[PDB]
Amino acid sequence: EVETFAFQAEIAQLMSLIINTFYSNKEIFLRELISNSSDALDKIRYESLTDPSKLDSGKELHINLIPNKQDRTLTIVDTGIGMTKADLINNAGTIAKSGTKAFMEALQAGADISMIGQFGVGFYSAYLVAEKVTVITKHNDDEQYAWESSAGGSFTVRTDTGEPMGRGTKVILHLKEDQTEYLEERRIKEIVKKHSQFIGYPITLFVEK
Amino acid sequence: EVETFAFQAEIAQLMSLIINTFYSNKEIFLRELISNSSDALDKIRYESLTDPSKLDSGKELHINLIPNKQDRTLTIVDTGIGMTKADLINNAGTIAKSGTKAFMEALQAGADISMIGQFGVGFYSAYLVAEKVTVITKHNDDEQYAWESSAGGSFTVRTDTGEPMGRGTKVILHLKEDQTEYLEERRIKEIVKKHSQFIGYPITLFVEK
Ligand SMILES: O=c1[nH]nc(-c2cc(Br)c(O)cc2O)n1-c1ccccc1F
Ligand SMILES: O=c1[nH]nc(-c2cc(Br)c(O)cc2O)n1-c1ccccc1F
Repeated sequence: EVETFAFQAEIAQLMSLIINTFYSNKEIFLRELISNSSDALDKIRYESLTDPSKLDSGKELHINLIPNKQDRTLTIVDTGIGMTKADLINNAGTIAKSGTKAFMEALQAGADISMIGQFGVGFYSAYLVAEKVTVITKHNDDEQYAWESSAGGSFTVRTDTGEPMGRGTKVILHLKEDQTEYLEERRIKEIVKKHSQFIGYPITLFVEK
Repeated sequence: EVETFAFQAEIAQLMSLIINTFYSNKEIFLRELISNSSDALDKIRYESLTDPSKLDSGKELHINLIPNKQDRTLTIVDTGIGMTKADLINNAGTIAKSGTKAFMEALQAGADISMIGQFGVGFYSAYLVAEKVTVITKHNDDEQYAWESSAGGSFTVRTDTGEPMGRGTKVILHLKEDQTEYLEERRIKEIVKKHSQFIGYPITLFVEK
């Protein structure tokens, strides 16, 4: 049922760096996840031009931001192309090994953490605000899977028999106790306006209560 | 045999806007092309994680900048994934319609031309400095093709008979007479340092002669 995998040494080092480096501009995690969501939506939209049946799993191409103060979670949902089990095992669809190597070299040369997305490892900026990240995903060519990691050098992959999503990716951020500002409506609106104003897909910020 | 194609209407409008709008900050074209090269390199790097044989066409993942004052050309070469004939043609079709339309709307609302890359049409910033653009490309699943356009609403596609490149994309900018500063070593170095200082792949600026 649950398979446990060790992260390669470079990715584990990047995750420890993201967690342990003092860096106040944490809000960039949201631009990074929305950017990944936009890329995944572009991929399914492209594939649908030659094969319209690729949208049988859902025609709407959108991004939803779901805060939950009770669970202390911020969920980013997209109806993009999704990820296969193999993509999840490939460090949640990243070029994590070569990307980390190049990003560490850039940091040593004076680059800042906000440039993480240029190295194909933008997803890991989620650990600036989350103690645990759960990735629920459904690709047309595979079953629905749940990827999960609290860092610490390992991640798990299991088949998600739960609520079917049709197609796409759900990123569930289990926020650190001191990062609850990212659950507030006015904070999320401010970040979206600042860093993701020209995203080519509708972004819906859900209300609570 | 040369095939002639019409640009998607919105791209033809964007190209005329890029060519006719007064905009002094032309140097941003380099950042956009290097960004495209970086994305294409990410794609081949990702694909090789599951299939290492995808690097049989070349293991080195890099970007080369080649100025030629004699030919008045600036060439951007990458060893990325490359483009098939279908991609090469269809990139200028219906897929680019929304991003182009959204960019032209953003411009009407006060956005500036330098934001082109946020709309997935950064390639067309090449027409800020070039009177003609030639794109030589080689994808693992197809033959080598040459795309070309001097704008005016059409582009051509033909099989390339010149140097086979193994794998990747070559963007040849036939510079406007008044844009020859982009052939000078100190100008290219200054632009790379300013806009593309921390790319995930090595950038080599070739010396002339
Ligand atoms: O493809 C695909 N599918 N899905 C996906 C995702 C992921 C993530 Br981490 C997130 O957050 C979201 C999403 O949507 N994708 C991608 C994109 C971009 C990059 C890389 C990759 F993997
Ligand atoms: O994929 C692929 N392959 N190749 C390519 C290219 C292009 C261009 Br325009 C340039 O300049 C460069 C390169 O390299 N690609 C891409 C990227 C980005 C975007 C879109 C697309 F198509």
